[PDB]
Amino acid sequence: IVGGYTCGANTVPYQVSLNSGYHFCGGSLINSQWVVSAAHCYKSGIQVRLGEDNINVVEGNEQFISASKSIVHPSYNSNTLNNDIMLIKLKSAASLNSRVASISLPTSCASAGTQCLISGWGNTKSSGTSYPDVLKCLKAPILSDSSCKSAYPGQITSNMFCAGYLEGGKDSCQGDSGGPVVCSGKLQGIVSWGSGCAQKNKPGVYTKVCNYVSWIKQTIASN
Ligand SMILES: [Ca+2]
Repeated sequence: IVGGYTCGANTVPYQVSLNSGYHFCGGSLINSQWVVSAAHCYKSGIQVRLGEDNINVVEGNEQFISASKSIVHPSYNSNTLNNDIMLIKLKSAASLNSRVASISLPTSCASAGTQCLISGWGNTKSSGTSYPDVLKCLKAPILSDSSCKSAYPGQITSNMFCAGYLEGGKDSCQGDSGGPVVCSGKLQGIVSWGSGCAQKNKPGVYTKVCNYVSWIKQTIASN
C-alpha cells in the first residue's frame, strides 16, 4: 500500500497472508474454511496465515493452516487478468473470534463514489522498494467506469473496476495482490493489477467480486 496508514493489530480480521516460505499475496476469509484471492497469486504449497499483524513476529493471535485445494476461476486469462479470482480451501476450519472473522459477500455491486478500505503488506513506495512488516490500510473511492476505461483504454472488462485517485500518490502495490477491497462491510474487490503504483492517471484495477458470487457459493457448496 502506497500512501496509506498503519491499520492496527487485528483491526482487519478477514485479512490473510498467503505464505510459501515468505508472504507473497493477500486474501480474504469468507467463511471458516475458505479464502478468496487473485488467480495470478496461484502456486502450489500455500499456507494460509490468519490473525496476522507483524508477519515477521509471532504475536499470539495467529492461525497457520495449510491449503487442501486451490481453484482458479475456469475462465481466468493470465494475459488480460480477466477473471482474476481463485478460491482456497483450508485443511481444517479456522477458529473465528473478534480478531479472525469472515467478511460478507455482496448481494449487489457497488457504484462509483463508494468509499472502500484496501489493506495489505505490499510495497509502500511508488519509486523504489520498501516492504512493511505490519498491515497497512487505505481508504479509496470506486471510480467511474468511464474514468477507469479512459485511464486504461482497451484493457478494462466488465469483471474489473478502478479505485483510487487519478492524481496519484495513494494506491495498492506489488504484494497487496489478492487482498480485500471492502465497502460498506462487504467484499467488493480483489487487488489485481495496475501500471506501476500510485502513478498519476493510473489507478488500481480490481476484480469485481459481485460478478462471481454464484460461482463462489456453488463451488463452496460442492467442495
Ligand atoms: Ca505475526
